[PDB]
Amino acid sequence: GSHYKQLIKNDENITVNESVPRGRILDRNGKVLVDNASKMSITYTRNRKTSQKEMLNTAKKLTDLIKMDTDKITERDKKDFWIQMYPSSAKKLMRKEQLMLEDGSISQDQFDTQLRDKIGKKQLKQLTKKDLQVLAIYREMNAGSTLDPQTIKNEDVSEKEYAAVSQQLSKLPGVNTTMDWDRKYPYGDTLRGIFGDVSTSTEGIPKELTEQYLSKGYSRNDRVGKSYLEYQYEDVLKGTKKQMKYTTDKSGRVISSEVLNPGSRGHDLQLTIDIDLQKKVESLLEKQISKLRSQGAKDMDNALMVVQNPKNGDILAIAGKQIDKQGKLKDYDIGNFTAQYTVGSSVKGGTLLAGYQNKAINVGETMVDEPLKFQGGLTKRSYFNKNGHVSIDDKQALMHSSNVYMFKTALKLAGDPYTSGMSLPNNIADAGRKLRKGLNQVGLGLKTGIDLPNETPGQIEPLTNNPGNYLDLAIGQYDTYTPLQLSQYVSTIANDGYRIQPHIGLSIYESTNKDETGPLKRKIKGNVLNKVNNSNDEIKEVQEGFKMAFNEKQGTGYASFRNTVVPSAGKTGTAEVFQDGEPRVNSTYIGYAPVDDPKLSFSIVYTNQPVPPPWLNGGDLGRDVINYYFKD
Ligand SMILES: *[B@@]1([O])O[C]([C]C([O])=O)[C][C][C]1[N]C(=O)[C]C1=[C][C]=[C]S1
Repeated sequence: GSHYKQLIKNDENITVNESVPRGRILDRNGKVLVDNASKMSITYTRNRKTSQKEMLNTAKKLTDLIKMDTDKITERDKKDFWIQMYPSSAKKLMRKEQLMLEDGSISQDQFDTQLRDKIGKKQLKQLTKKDLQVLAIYREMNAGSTLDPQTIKNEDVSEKEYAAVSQQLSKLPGVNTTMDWDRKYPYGDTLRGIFGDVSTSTEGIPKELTEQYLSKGYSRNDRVGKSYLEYQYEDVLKGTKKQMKYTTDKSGRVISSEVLNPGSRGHDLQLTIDIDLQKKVESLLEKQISKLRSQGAKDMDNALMVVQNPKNGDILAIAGKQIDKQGKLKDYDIGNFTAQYTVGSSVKGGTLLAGYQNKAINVGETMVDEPLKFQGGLTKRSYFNKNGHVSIDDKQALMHSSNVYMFKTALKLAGDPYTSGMSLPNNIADAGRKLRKGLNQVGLGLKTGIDLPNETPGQIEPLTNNPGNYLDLAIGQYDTYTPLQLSQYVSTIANDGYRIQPHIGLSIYESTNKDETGPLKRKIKGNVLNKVNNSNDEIKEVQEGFKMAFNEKQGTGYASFRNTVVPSAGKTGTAEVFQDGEPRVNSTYIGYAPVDDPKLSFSIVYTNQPVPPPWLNGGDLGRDVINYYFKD
């Protein structure tokens, strides 16, 4: 499978480079996710004046060494072929016409057309099974001449056939055999969008990526990582090419051979993914989509989940689906970090941390949740309390998913505490920057740092004199976020305030031998990006409100998470959106388990569900993943 790629001249002095096999990709338990697999091809090269009877002779020899698919053979192909495969039938068919041809009263053109008009009946069935074999090869030998090689067979080329033909090339003029490698995916479709692609050799480095690869010393012939993991880890996964140096003279006779580099296969790359958890998450996700649809959510068009270990940033599973109006799924795993959404009230843990650290509120502070009234009659209120007046804690605000507690926190942060009928503060630029700065510290609004390309930080619009948008930022209805940000954020809460870089790469192996990992070269770490600027009592208050959300009867997540096999904690969000002018919501869930020493965290995003008066319980997906992961 080793193509050349380079032949570098100098002092009558040639240097040739031979390609090497690409590293494998393994899950966290060593299971092979991305392998190499050999592909063989039989090719033909058509010369200046290589006759038709010669191509028929080479092809007949090939039928002894290979077996062919007899599709592709058009009826034109068979009719022509039939002419040689018995001339004195064709001659018996055109007694009269051959005499006119010789008289010069018809042309060869007219004669040919009329002959191929003259059979299809019982005497085209004269083609024996081996005839169709020779013709299946003949038809590919004529495809468009000049020394451009046409392929005779690509799929299903066996090793018996490759060998029999390779050792016969001196008797098979124009014929050739090639050995090439392609990526093999033992687990099928799972995670193919995250793995990415390598260029198809006929491609070489794609134009979009050219120059960037040439600036590293590669060639336009080289096969390279095109996207996502293959691209991200391209230079650990690529081998070191075998490089020979030759010194010739006069006419070219080599007098000294040099082995600059023997060559080595690429390093194996081990991921944080647990492929069995990944398959289980994917299966629960499809069951949850289908269950949500049968409950009315037939416009829901995305469903995404990230699963991490919050202590080290490891991405244990990452899955997404796009859903059409009939509930057919398309794989959309990369949407967890390339797509951004309005996530709603699940951000409110971050809002409180931002309030504490600017001393806008104190841990444990109570405020009255009630409809707020502003100048001119504009109102704002909490969903759970549209008409009443309730005194609540910061952690009860999280349990209930209070809007008004966060509005009041935002107004205190803007140096303008709520009073009934007030006009909203005119300039909130400095408050907005402080609120975004607080949210940024848990992962809401910056790139999380995932070791994959094309991560977005979400949509971040100006905060100057739009106090309405500013209050909306405090409840999750302004800036947009990715599911991976939600997961980084809940992980920060779960691990006592350390914001960690998510990573799907876990380690790199110094791989030398075929199908053997080798010794460990390098660990891929989730670096601590920052600790939140908050005291331990502030972090624990948010933890406690998250636990009450999942475990108290009034918590928005009680119905889904109160009976998880280990105690779980988290936060829900429901945000109003619109599709073709119809009211919808996004539903979002973050959480972690066990409460006491969390080893699992997740986020879930569904888009364009119906607006609840009927509350769907899409968090059951998180319940189910928790119950599976802590089964034993
Ligand atoms: B918030 O995003 O989410 C809360 C409910 C939850 O945690 O799932 C309610 C208040 C906030 N959402 C809204 O104010 C807008 C709503 C859309 C559908 C019901 S409320």
